[PDB]
Amino acid sequence: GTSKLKYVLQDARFFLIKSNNHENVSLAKAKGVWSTLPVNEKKLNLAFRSARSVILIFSVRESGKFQGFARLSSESHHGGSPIHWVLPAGMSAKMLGGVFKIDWICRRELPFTKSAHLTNPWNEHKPVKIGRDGQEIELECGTQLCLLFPPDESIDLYQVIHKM
Ligand SMILES: CN(Cc1cc(=O)[nH]c(=O)[nH]1)Cc1c(F)cccc1Cl
Repeated sequence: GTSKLKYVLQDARFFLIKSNNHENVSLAKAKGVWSTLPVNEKKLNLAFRSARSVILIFSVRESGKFQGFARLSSESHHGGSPIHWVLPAGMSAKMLGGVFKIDWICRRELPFTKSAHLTNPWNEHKPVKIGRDGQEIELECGTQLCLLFPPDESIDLYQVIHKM
């Protein structure tokens, strides 16, 4: 092992990222991209400039689990190849912010039952599973949460470390 993982997470910032469906997480896992509404786009762009690593921890709404976590490799940007996100009824591609590039650190899931001992100081010490989309997770809680996930032996953090 966990040493390279701990190195990537050192002095990182962490954000709880919701998805409306599994399809969008699948797209993010396949293409290494994420997009948010403008309010969270501004927060994440500020964080990306502020920290050695910004970690997105993903949870599909109503799933009772986290689906993995990834590190921002870029600020948001517009104009790339369009991503066929499954948007909710009534939401248009024009309402999205730019696209963030991300490097997956773990594509394995973690059930909320396994993180019941972790509370987030930045959300009133409620269990870390609880938060609005974009809720920041304090360093220690976020580090422990990431370390609970099953190791993803398919990923090599060597190239991630070189981007820091
Ligand atoms: C790429 N994106 C997935 C996504 C979901 C979510 O709940 N939060 C989030 O930051 N992104 C499109 C989108 C939706 F499909 C639904 C709400 C907001 C947005 Cl931006």
